[PDB]
Amino acid sequence: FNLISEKCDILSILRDHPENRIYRRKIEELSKRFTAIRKTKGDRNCFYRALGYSYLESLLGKSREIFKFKERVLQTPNDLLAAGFEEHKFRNFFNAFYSVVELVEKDGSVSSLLKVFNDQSASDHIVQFLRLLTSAFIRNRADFFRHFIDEEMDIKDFCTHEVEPMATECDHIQITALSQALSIALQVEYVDEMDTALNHHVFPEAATPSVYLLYKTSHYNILYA
Ligand SMILES: *CC(=O)/N=C/c1cccc(C)c1
Repeated sequence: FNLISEKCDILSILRDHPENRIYRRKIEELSKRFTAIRKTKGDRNCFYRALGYSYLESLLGKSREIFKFKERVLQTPNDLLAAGFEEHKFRNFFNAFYSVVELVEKDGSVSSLLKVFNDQSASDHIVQFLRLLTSAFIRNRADFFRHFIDEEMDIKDFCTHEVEPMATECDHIQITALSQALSIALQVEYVDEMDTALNHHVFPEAATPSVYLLYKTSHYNILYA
């Protein structure tokens, strides 16, 4: 469990910030709203790895939701081709993601899903797929991302440098794009060391979330309501 941990009590993370007044205050407050947490490895891939695991875990046992998600995943090669990716170069990453979705369907256990996401090979193939799909979704909607995020940004250079490569950190744009690319509603809780309110953002703004993440010390951990 070196990439994604077993479930722990929320208050177990006090030990990560000993004798810290603001972090203790915010973690106590978080414990009033959430019951458990899983930690992720801080290797620069933790957003993709956390969102992929938590969303697929939320599908377990839900036969209609699995059928609809599989139908969307089967169309994602068309998003990659429209953005200029070549089939022979994405094949191994697409096949790894489709495999873990079939595991959710066929096996249906937390234990089997957690083993794939802790297998360095399978887990990194899944992360690389999710990074290629994020890049494709932004590229194919460049005018949207310029209109609503930043009129001045260079979209192709940003995807090349800050989305595709393994270990590159995320900002709001990658979070919004992968949410939209896979129709995943997620809520991010923010815990920093400023004397401010514990607060959160929902992607998309509308939505009822499937996934809750904690963003703290540049790391995304998984929360349970
Ligand atoms: C999500 C992820 O992998 N974060 C890695 C990280 C942690 C701590 C400090 C930095 C810059 C990164």
